[PDB]
Order: sequence, then structure tokens, then C-alpha cells
Amino acid sequence: WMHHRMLPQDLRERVRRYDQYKWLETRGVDEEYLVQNLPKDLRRDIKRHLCLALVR
Amino acid sequence: KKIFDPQDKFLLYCNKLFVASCILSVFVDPFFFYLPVINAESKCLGIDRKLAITASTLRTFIDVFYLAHMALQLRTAYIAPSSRVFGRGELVIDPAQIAKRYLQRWFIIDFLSVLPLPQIVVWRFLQSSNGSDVLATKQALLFIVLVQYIPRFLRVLPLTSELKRTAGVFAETAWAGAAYYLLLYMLASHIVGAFWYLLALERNDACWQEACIDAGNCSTDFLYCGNQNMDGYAVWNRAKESVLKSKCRADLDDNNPPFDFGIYTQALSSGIVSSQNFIVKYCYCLWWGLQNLSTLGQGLETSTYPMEIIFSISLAISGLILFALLIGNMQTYLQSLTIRLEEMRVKRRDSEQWMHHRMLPQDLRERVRRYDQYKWLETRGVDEEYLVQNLPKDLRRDIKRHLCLALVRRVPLFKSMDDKLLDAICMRLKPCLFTESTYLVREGDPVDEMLFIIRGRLESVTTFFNRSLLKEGEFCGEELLTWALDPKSGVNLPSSTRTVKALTEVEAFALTSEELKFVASQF
Amino acid sequence: KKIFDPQDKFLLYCNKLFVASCILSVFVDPFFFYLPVINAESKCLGIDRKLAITASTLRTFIDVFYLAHMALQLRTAYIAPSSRVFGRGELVIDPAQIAKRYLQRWFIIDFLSVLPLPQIVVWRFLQSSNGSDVLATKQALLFIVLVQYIPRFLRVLPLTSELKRTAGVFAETAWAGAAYYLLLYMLASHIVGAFWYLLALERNDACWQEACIDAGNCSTDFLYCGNQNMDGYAVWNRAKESVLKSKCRADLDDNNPPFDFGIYTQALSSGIVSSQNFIVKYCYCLWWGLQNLSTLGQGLETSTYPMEIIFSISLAISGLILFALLIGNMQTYLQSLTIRLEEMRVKRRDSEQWMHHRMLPQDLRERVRRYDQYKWLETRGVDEEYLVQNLPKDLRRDIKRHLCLALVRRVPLFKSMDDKLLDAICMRLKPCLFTESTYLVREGDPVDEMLFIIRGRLESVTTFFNRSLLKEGEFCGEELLTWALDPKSGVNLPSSTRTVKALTEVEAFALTSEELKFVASQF
Repeated sequence: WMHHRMLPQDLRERVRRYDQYKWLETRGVDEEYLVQNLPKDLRRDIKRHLCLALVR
Repeated sequence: KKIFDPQDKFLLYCNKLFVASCILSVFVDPFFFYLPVINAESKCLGIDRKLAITASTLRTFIDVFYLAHMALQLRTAYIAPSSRVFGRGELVIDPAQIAKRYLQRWFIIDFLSVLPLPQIVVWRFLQSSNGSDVLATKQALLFIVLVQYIPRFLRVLPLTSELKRTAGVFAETAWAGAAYYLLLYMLASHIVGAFWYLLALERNDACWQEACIDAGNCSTDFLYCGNQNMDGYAVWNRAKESVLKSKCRADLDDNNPPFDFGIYTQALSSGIVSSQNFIVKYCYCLWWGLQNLSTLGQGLETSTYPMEIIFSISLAISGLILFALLIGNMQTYLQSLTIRLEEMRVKRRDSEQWMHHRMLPQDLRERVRRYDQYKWLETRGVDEEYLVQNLPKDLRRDIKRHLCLALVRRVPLFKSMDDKLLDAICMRLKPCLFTESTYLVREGDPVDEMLFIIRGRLESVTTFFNRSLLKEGEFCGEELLTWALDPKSGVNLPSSTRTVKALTEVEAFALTSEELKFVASQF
Repeated sequence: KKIFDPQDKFLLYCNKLFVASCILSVFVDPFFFYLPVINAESKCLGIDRKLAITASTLRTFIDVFYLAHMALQLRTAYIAPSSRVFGRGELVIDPAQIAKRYLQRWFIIDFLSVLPLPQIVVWRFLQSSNGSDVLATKQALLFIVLVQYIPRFLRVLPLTSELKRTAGVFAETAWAGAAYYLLLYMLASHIVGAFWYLLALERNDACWQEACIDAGNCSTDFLYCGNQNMDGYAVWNRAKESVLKSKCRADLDDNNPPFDFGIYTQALSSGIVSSQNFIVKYCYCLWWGLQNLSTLGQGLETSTYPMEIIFSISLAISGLILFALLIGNMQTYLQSLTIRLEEMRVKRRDSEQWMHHRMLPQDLRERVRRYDQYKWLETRGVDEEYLVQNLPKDLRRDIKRHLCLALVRRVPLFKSMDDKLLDAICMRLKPCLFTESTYLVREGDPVDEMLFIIRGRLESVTTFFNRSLLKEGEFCGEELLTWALDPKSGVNLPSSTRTVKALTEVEAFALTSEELKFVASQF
């Protein structure tokens, strides 16, 4: 895609750096699809452990 | 005490060496199996002496680099769960807990692998003058080396998982990846050829030690080198090469021998057990390993001796596993390389089936075929708007303005804007494609989009009727602008006054009517 | 200067030959390896003379035909990024900039592949009169041909990438694609058999040059052809076939020979090194290549000479790679050809599990099985509305007017409507399928669609109660027309007055109620 559109060679490096950084943090795992397939009671207990001492 | 953070840069070059030193150490341990020799002119069994110095020097100088690894493993800190801090895990930089974690779970598969058991039985042999101890030295290397391969293979596991986290699971796939399973054949071949050499010398020993208990004038201490100055040896020396060749000779065609050597007759009939050049001896055995691991044992002709049979059964199973692991990875590599091209071929078979079922005229089939061919040459199956929508918002805005700003700065109503709404239209333009002789709009039809020409060349007529031309940079469909601009319009689309037709292949950018009123109601 | 535009039609017919001349030139370089012979009459070593004429004519008449390519490469422009474009790239037509680009990328390994190094050592040999030149000529062809082959293989890479851009990646998948990896076996076999011939003649030379330095009455200049008029040769001529037969004879069964020939004994014991017919000599060696690359060296019996062993290790590895590349590509071809049928089989296994879990009655299982079978026979797993929605808007309208116009022009309200508004109902009609004895609507149920019969035969009753018949072309469900037409309706659906039942298998087109009011409110 970037060879076809003839992008400048400084937007190419920004795209490459975002993709490399996301691969090291997620390993391709989509976690919002994982969390929405759990039952409602346990989804609440996981989201309270992750995000409750940060919004207060 | 300079306690280390696991994502230090310093424990990254100091961990890419402890993986490459664990691969060099499983390649050095087969060299202890080449230590027994045969002195051919004197007919005695000995020990190669410049090999036992070198192969003991190299193992000791390598297994001291791995003493450094356990030193940097007590100055290291680990991550545990907590809900108090919010960075997904608290870092435990605390002595007498990091060390109490370590020496209960991975200290015994690390201490039991550096103990120099082969290095001391060479030192005792080279300080001795009893010539008949070359059998105890040769005996205490098969089991030592074979049982000290559990820790020296198993200890590569906790260090590859730490290279699985900093530079990722990734690594290249051309000149790596499928090159890794050809270099595993080469190490399995190297362990197998050295087992074969060592078991051939023990069958030759079993033959000799029983032609001496029938000749009457022999003791089993005269067969080993360095025992020529004993009484009774001057009688045995007179009749060595009549007994030892009427009873224990090796020949590849002799179908009725006094001793059966089995799979080992090729090593005693060629003379590599008495060979003086080490390159000849090494290369001959490594090619035996590679040739018998690739054909899965098919040329092997055993005897009725059971441990020889168990060695042969092991080769045919190891070769079955290695072959399947190589064919497995080469195919997953090749299937991932032609995925976009295999999708295009499935799409064309689906189109031919659908047009045969509905029984279409032959001039509509050719229009469908030409559009599909043109789109494959322009995109190669890549979906561009799915790619762009997965980038972060700041960089998406920088990519769309390199592509769509000089086009929208040619509409005169758009150059009268504040460069904030001028970057909200560049983020809803989407690409389009038109083959030759297609009609972009017909006169009297409801106008549904504006278009901006990138490539190609069109024509336009109005009511032979003062026809016109359009080329790159010009636009089309600005009756929708006057509709969406003022609220004197109603929710109904205007009608076209032109007929636009393509004379070559066109590329354009498009702007939907439901996206033009959302921009216009920012006034 | 007629500077060329890279997608000219001429540079696409003048580049489909420079690819087929590079495939033809890597098949000609093995023919230099068939130049040494043995004269069986005189027992001397020579050079085949018509083969060295012919194989030097052909390489020179191809390297200069390739010499035209880089001149045309000196006249070609290139594309660079810019934001002043309207077309995604500025064309650079300055001749001061295209050549300075060219002599940094692919000029060094294009130049070192036309240099006639094998063509001059034939010319210097054929102008000479001392017969002891057949060793320097034979020595300066193994390394020259073997090292001047990294450019003649590397120079295909840019020209293939320039055919991966204008003609797609698809050539053909059944009459090609998997036929490409069988024609690679045939070229690898052809290089391997010619290496084997040449190394057999060097072992025969090594044997002869040492039965002459032990006989005492020989100099090594008498073994080469054309040195019969020298003093000392008349003494040697009297004892040729006593020394060269008691020391360097070849026999396939002699298990104790004076010289070991190893993998080369089959070429010296059959006599193809002294053969006069070239077809026999070529075919014998090419079949040795194909037979030993296919079974990966299983039948080879080497000697203890170390370069013979390295040559065998190379064959066992190259054959492992070629085989895996052939099973990989056949399986990706076959998996892509049955993709719709395997998906029907997976869908068939899921339904039995679901109906066994819920414990359905056995009359409801057969109704599900019949619908699945009928739909597989009618569609072959092809999704037709997803196909149609991906075509451009002008061609969608033509396909949908060919399929659905003579059905909507049998409704009396619709035939009087319009011509532009008839082309908006023939865009929302969607196909349907009904097995036998199913109820299309029941009396007293809310009507939700109109239907248009394509195939099949139905019946209809109203309140045994003046029953009726319907066939192809007729319609059903026009109580929704009176509902959606006037705004005297409310947002609620009417109730049916009929009961329609299928007597055979039906196909229809359907019109949803939420799509009928959107058409009706265009009045």
C-alpha cells in the first residue's frame, strides 16, 4: 500500500514504528472481544480490578 | 546492590550469548566418543591423546561463561499481582525474596549441568602407567555423556522465553525459520555418527577378548596398549596375526564370518578406526549419520544381537519425526506467501458459476470480467480503508492530507474555509475505479456523490449537444453542493444535467451526500 | 531522445524475451563440463572438438542479445514521491539523473555476467600444437563456470519484479504453477549429472598419474593425446596395457581394488567416458542426476576421499529442499479447489450435533436436511448478493434489469408507474427458496413480504373453500401494496386472507415491507 501511494519516507517510518510497538504489547490478541464473551458478573469483577483505583 | 530491571539493555546482549553458548556446548560433547583408537601395526587398543586434551579444554572454557548467568540471576527482580498500583503488577526489588524464589524452581536444572564429570576421567588416565585401564576410561564416557544431556538440553527453556518478550516471537522467515530445520538434521547426524563409531569399537573388543580365551597363550591384559613389558607377552607376540585374523577379520562380502559385526562392519573394513587423519574419520561418520537418518534405516543389515536392534529402531523413529517437522514448516511458510493470489482465484470461479447459473448475456459477462481484472491490477487484493482506520488519529490525518489536499483546493467554495473544515473533508474521501466506456452519471438521474479525478480522461455532454472534456484535477457533481449548502432543499436529491462517460480507465475520490450535509451544517 | 515510459507496450514485448533468454542460458553452461574424453584406442586423454565449437558459439550468440537490455535500461525514466502530483508520483526524465541512479543498483551484477571467460580458453586451446594443454584447459572450467554463475542467477530478480506489475501475478494455475516445480527437478538433474561426469574424469587422471611415477619408464606428458612423437615414448608404448590395466582398472563387483573410485566407478565401468555417440552419454548422466536427487543419495557408496563426501552431502540436502517445495505447492493448489465443498461438509456435521443435543423429533430433522440439500444443489455455496453489491453502480442496474423487469411488469399498478421508478424496485428484490409442502403464508398471520414466482407450482385457498392455483410469473402478497401505498395505514401490518402452499420446489424474489414504503413515499 505505501509503495503504491508513493508515501514520503518519514510517514512510512511512523507506520512501521506503530505496528512494531503494538505487536510487542498485544501479540495479536484482541482483548475487548475476549472480555465481551464472558458472563456479566465476572466482566464487572475484572473491570473493577483494572480501572477502579484510577477513576477515583 | 545494583539490582537489575529485566528490561535493561544490559541483560539483552548478556542473554543473546547464553543462548549461543548453549548451542555450542551440545556440539562439543560428541567429540568424547572419538577417543578410543586401534594401533594397526602393533594390534593394540589405545586412546587418542591430543583429542582428549583439546575436547576437555574447550568444554571447561565454555562452561565458565554459564557461571556468570547464575550470578546475574540473584540480582534480578520479578513482577507480582496487586490492585494497589495501576501499572499491571508491582516490581519486587527486594533481597532474600528474589533469591528464595530462584533456588527452589530452576537451580537443579542449572547446577547439575556444569559438573565436570568427563574432564576428570581424562586427568586420571593421563597420570597413570597401568596400560590396562583404557577400558574403564572408555566405559565411563557413554553413560556420563548420555545422562548429562537431560540438564544441558533442558536448560535452554527458561532463557528462550526471555527472548520471547523483548524482540518478540518474531524473527525473519527468509534465510531463517525454514533454515532452522535444516540445521537440526546436521546436529542429529553428528550425534548419531559418533554413537556408531563408539559401538563399533565395543563389538571389536568383544571379538578380541574371546579369541584370547581360546588361544591358551593370552591374557586379556595383553590386548591393551602399553603392556608389552610383561612376562608371557613374548609368547603371545609370536602368534598375534594368525589368531586375530583367523577369528576376528572383517569383510563386506564374506557371507559366513566367524564373528558377525552387523551394522559395524563398514567401519572396521574401511579402516577409519586405525586412521591417522582426523578429517577423514570425522567426515566418513557424519555422512553415515546423514545418510541413515534421511532414508529411515533402509539399508541397515543387523545381526541377532538385541542392543544393535534397539539402536536401529531408534534411528527409524527419529528420522520419521525430523522429516515431518521439515515438511510442516515449509508449507506453512509457502501458504502464507500466496494468500492474496489464492483468494482472487476463488473469486473468479465463484463469478463463473454465478453467471452460468443465471444465464447472462455474453456482453455483461465481459464487463464483469474486465472490472475484476482492472481491480486486481490496481490493488493486489489489499483493503486500503481497513488499513487506514486502524492507525492512530494523528497519523491518519497526516496521511490523508498528503493525498487529498491539492484536489479539494480547486473547488472555489472550498478555498474559502478555515483549514479545520478543510481537513474534515479530506478524512471522508474514498477511492473509486472505472473501466472504459462506463457511464459515471446519466442525465435525469438523482445525483448521489461528488467526484475528483486523479487519473484518466472523460467526456461530458449537456442535453452533439456542446460536448466537453475533463481531465486530471477537475471535478464532477457540484449540483449536490448547492443542494446541501443552504437548508432550502428538502430531503430529496437533485437531478443531473450532464452525461459523463469514461474514455480511458479512471481513478477518483468520492464524497457521499450523507457526508456533505454533515460538513455543511458546521456553519 | 525517445526516453522510454516504463509501461510502454514495446517494453513489455521486449522484456518477455529477456526472461526466456536467462532461462536458456543457465541450461547451456553445463555443456562445457562434457569436454574431456578418453581415447580408448591410444589410451590417452583428450578434448572433444566439435562440442567446444558448438557450446562456445551458442553462449556468445546469447550474451550479446542480452547486451541490448542495459542500453534500453539507459533510456528509461522512474517515479519518485511528491505532493504536487495529482497522480501519486513525479516522473523524472532527466538523463543526468536516470543513469546516476542506474549505476548504483544493478550495474555491477549485470556487467560481470556477459564477460566471455569460457570462450577464450577454448580459442587458446584450439590454436596450439603441444598436446599437454588438455590439463590447464580442463582445470580452468570448473571454477570459472562455478563462480560466474552467481550473476547469471541473480540477474533474473529485477526483470521478474517488472513482470509482477503489469501482467498480474496470475499466469495459470492448472496448466502451469505446479508444472513449474517439475521443470526445476529437470534442471537440477542436468547440473548434477554434469558435475558427476567431470569429477569422474579427475579421479581417473589421479590414478593414471601415479602408475606412471611408479613404473619408472613414464613421464606424465605421455598420457595426454598428441605427444606420441617424443623420445622415451616408444619405450612407454610397449607397456601401456600392462601397467594401466593392473593398476587402474574399474569393476563394479571387485571388493578389493588397487584404486578405489567410489561413486565414479559406474561411469568408468560402463564406458561412457570413451563413448562416441553423444546422445547415449547425455541420457546416461541425466538419469543418474534424476535418480540420485529423488531418493536423496540412498544408493551412493563413497570412498574415504573427503571431497567426494562433501559432494554427496550437498545432494542429500538439495533433494530434501526440492521435494518439500513440490508437496507444498500441490496441496495449496488442491485445498483452494475444494473450498466450497469442505464448508458444506463442516456445516452438515454441525447440524447433526445441534439436533442431537436438543433431542428434536424425527420429522423436524428431515425438514432441515431437505432444505440444506436443496440449497446446495441450487447455489453451490455461492453468496450472490455479496457478489452483486461489489460491482459498480451502472452494471448492477443492467444485471438487475435483465433479471427482474418482466416480473414487475405483470403487476397492474407497477406497469403504469414509471420507467425510472421501476428501476428502484428492481434493486431490492432478493432470492428465496422453498422445499415441497411448506406454507408460504397462513390465514390470519401478519403479511411481511411480496413474492414473485420464478419456478414451481403452488396452490391457494381462501377461508375446500374455492381453492386456486398459481404458477410461474404470478405474484403473491399484494395486501401489503394497499397498506404501504396510502398513508391511511398506521405502523402495523395487515392480516392475510389466503393460505399458500408449495406443491413442488419453488424459487422466488422477495420484497420486504420496510423497502416498499421507501418506494411508495417517492410520490
